[PDB]
Amino acid sequence: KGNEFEDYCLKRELLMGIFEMGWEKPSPIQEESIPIALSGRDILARAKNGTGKSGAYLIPLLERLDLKKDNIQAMVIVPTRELALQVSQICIQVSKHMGGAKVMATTGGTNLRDDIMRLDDTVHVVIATPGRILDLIKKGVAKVDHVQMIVLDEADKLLSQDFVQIMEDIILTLPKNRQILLYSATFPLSVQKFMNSHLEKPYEIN
Ligand SMILES: [Zn+2]
Repeated sequence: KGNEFEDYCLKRELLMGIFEMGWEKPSPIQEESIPIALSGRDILARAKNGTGKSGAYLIPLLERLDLKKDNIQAMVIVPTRELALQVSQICIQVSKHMGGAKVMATTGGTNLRDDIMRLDDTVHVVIATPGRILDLIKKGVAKVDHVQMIVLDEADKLLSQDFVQIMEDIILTLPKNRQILLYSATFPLSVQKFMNSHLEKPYEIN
């Protein structure tokens, strides 16, 4: 076994959401990564650009949430507002039966003012573009002292010269031992460096 969703120790309410996406059986990326991410181990995974592997990290991300705590517990970083919305919609659909999971997308698109206000209400999962979330963190609006997991989706684009420093600053505000799941089409030096610096005994997937 190990190629079926119910073989991964997932909440029944979460399984319902998964299947309602049309995901009957786990893809190879979800099969290899879900059990490992669930165990808490850092991951570096090769995957094509797009929302293809969204489920691979959204499922363990959602499974780990404790909806009894109203603090932001997970973060997903993406390079564009477009991907942020696609991933957020999927996340909202998959967690629809979990009983109150709150997702929030915040990027250069949505005006800052409204997002500040929105962060006054409970938010469990923040999906965002580099600059916007760093801004919200520095302003003290996005409290991330409970972030237990952070995902870098398209790490090569997020670690380009224009964002690398912003990513570095983000990581610095999170709890020291936060779980890091990294997904990227390519593994340039910039990704290798960031990985050596912050990931702990990461499980790799080519
Ligand atoms: Zn339903």
